[PDB]
Formats: sequence, C-alpha cells, structure tokens
Amino acid sequence: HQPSDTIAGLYEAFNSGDLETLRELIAPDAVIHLPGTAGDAEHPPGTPRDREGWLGVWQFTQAFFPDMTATVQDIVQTGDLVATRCVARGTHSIEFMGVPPTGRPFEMTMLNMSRVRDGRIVEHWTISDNVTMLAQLGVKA
Amino acid sequence: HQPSDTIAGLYEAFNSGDLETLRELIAPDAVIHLPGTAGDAEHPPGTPRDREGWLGVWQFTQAFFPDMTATVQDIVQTGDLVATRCVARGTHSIEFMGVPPTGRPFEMTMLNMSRVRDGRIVEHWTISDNVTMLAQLG
Repeated sequence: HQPSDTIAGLYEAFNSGDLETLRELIAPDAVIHLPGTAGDAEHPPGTPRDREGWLGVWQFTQAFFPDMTATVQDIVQTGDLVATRCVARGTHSIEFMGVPPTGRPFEMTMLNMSRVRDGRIVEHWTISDNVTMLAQLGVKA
Repeated sequence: HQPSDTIAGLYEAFNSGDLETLRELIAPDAVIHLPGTAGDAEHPPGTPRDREGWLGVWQFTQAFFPDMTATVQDIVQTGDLVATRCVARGTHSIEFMGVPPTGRPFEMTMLNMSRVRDGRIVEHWTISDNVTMLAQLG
C-alpha cells in the first residue's frame, strides 16, 4: 500500500479528527520523535514516544486550535521513507498562554519524515515552525 | 549534480567553512525559508531570505558555535525535491541565559527540504529542534 498515500491519509485523518483511521495508519509501537517543545517531565526533549503518546499530544492541541488543518504541500519518497512539507493553518479562537482569542489567522511550516512498513507508520520525525506561528499571532496590520 | 549530492555537498561545505562551494551550490536569488528563531528586526519570522542572507545568518552562528557540524542521517529525493534529516553537534563554550559554558556536547535534529534546479539549490526550508538544544545546554 503506497507509502505516499499512508502519509496523505494520516493528515486527512488528523484534520477530520478520525482516531479509527489514525490507529490503522500508525503502528502502536511506532517510534515518534516529536520536537523538544512537546517534551514534559515523563518524556524529556529528544526522547521518543509511542502512538498513544503522540495522539495524546495531538488531542491536547485540538483543544486550543480546533479549526487547525495541516495541508501537504510537497511530498517526497524513496522506498519505505516519505518526507513531507505541510502548512498548518488555523486561528486564535481559544485562550492560550493567557491571551484571550483574537480570531487572528496563522500559517506555519511543518516538516516531517516517516518510515512506512506494511501500510503503517513505524517511525516518524516532525518539527513545526512554532516561533513563526507566535509571531503571526502578535501582528495583524 | 544529482540533487542528493548537491545537498550532501552543501552540508560538507557548511561544516568546512567553504564559502566558494556554497555559492556554487546555492543560487543567489534562491528563496530560503529559515525558521522564526533565525529572524531579526529587518527580517520577521516567516519572511524568506536570499542566499547572502542565509550565509550571513550562518556566519553569525559560527561565532557562538564554532565547532558546530551538521551530519546527514537520512536523505530522500523525488525529482527536484530533496529532504534530509540531520543532526547538529557542537559544544557548549559560550554562556547563554546566564548559564556558564560546560564544554559538554549537544545533539539536535534538523529537518530540511530543498528544491534543486541545474545542480543548485533554488528553494530551501529548514527547522531545528531548538528547545532540545536549550535543554541540552541547561
């Protein structure tokens, strides 16, 4: 099952809130390298997480940016590896970091690389340009 | 050059300080999307830069992390697009945020994507795991 479709499906699933598909497309024991911003006490910056850890982080993000969508811009494959560039678009519609909602939009780059075996993600690296998002939210005209 | 070699050459050039090669491998009018951490007053987070802007930022980084090296771990290509995962290693020789140098090593992930036309980079996206670097520095 072609690895580029696995990754296109993954982001369609994240956008629609479709946990059943996400569990089909990601192995339970997949190694997920989230950036250091996603670290906590139990999981220091640079230590990997499993699928449910990743989905836990995603669930928490959906609470602050419920209209957020990741759109694949470029996609690149060689064998079981797939790399994507996405754009996350959304609004400041929920209060966060102590600032009440402004409605202001944001558009930030995500870069990802994933290893896909048997139609499922088994390793994944991702980083988002979080500082640019914050800059965009503090600058309308 | 096959695009994967252009990108391997690019990081060999950054590691050795080889500005002549970097100018061969990057078009002058290339669009460089650096992460928001690389912004300044003249160039807000998310605004692109040209080759000389990028090299200017790199030169400035070499003042604080003079032994820093990027090593390509994985590389992936399809047409003109190449994507890489690198590891930046260096040592903590300069005080930051009031915490003194330790001499300890640090290791952070970079992800990159580059468009290569006629053996030269014409567009480039990069992001580094900056928070992990700061955690490593203590």
